[PDB]
Amino acid sequence: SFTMDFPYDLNALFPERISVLDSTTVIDELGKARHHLYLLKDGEGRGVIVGFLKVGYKKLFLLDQRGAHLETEPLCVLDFYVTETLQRHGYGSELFDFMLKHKQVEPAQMAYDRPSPKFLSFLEKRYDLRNSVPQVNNFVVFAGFFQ
Ligand SMILES: CC(=O)SCCNC(=O)CCNC(=O)[C@H](O)C(C)(C)COP(=O)(O)OP(=O)(O)OC[C@H]1O[C@@H](n2cnc3c(N)ncnc32)[C@H](O)[C@@H]1OP(=O)(O)O
Repeated sequence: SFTMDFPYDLNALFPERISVLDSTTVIDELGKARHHLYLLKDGEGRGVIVGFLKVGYKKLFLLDQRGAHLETEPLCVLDFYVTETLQRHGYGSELFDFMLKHKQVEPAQMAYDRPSPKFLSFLEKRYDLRNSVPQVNNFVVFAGFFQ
């Protein structure tokens, strides 16, 4: 058994629509705002869930470095969040490094679904992913993806 608290924001942006019922009333609604989801908690001292990371495979139609079309099905980062007040504490790096270690895969080999400015900075500074191959499908892949 274990305890689980969701900050307001992480609770709403949860990448899974979940209704929790009590034998019949509802305890919590998450998500109002081939796959693997990673969650992370901290003793603080009364516990709390601080981040989540969802990755999964997805068939993608991409352009290569010279515009040639091509299909591929890489592991993709689909959702990635750390409750706001606790960003830049290292939690993001924790979740991400675990995922890589166990999925046994490198950042440059992944596609990134609609990364935000914070996530881009995170990828660029922490994993030196800087050179992106332009897409038109809202996924971001870097040069290593094709090498
Ligand atoms: C595919 C999808 O999931 S789309 C992307 C999702 N992004 C969002 O929803 C917005 C923000 N939410 C977040 O949870 C975080 O900002 C994440 C997921 C990007 C990173 O998690 P954090 O725990 O905050 O990152 P962590 O503390 O592990 O590493 C720090 C690095 O992240 C980046 N970072 C985190 N917050 C910021 C910020 N406000 N401005 C700029 N860079 C930031 C920087 O590269 C920073 O490096 P520095 O501290 O050396 O400058």
